[PDB]
This record gives sequence, C-alpha cells and structure tokens, in this order.
Amino acid sequence: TRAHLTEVESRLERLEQLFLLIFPREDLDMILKMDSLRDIEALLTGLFVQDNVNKDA
Amino acid sequence: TRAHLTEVESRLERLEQLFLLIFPREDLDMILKMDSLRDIEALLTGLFVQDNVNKDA
Repeated sequence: TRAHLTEVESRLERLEQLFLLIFPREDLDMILKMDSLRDIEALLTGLFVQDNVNKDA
Repeated sequence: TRAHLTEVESRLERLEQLFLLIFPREDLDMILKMDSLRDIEALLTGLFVQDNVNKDA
C-alpha cells in the first residue's frame, strides 16, 4: 500500500475532464447541430408548423 | 515494485467511459433539447421563416 490512485487516478480522471469527442472548446451549438438533422427547422421552414404543446403532461 | 496505470488507468479511464452528465443511457434528443431553447422551432413556429442558406460558404 504505497501507490495506485492519487496520481494515476488524477491521470485517467484528468483525461475524463479533457473529454474526447464531446467538448471541443466553446460554442454550445455544434452539439445540437451535429445531433439534429434540422428536420424541425425544416419541417417548419416548409410546412410552417403552428400549434400548442407545452411541457410536462 | 511494479504498479500504477494498467489497473488504475483502466479505473479512472473506465469512469471516463461511463461519463457523468453527458450520456444518460439512450435518447439522442435530450441533448439538443437541453442545449437548444427552441428559439428556432419557435422563431419559425411564429415567424414562419422561409429562405435559402445552405452549408459551407
């Protein structure tokens, strides 16, 4: 019992804080832009959706 | 004595693969839903946007 964790833990953990393919650096739009196919902004840009829905039923 | 990395590395690294507040389990919509304020689906649901833009200029 004189090693493990602490350093290494802070290591892969530090890698966990750096992320890989989640947080590039800034801008919180590339996410929803890469996940959404604009089928909403499109379904509306062409079908002009108009109605109520609200949240939590 | 040999140690560090391997186990611990796979440890915090395993924690990195489990994520914390990024991947809940399965949705693919909760992300863009929590990032986007529906100001687009709204700006269109009320202002009915219609025009060309394309990608990459």
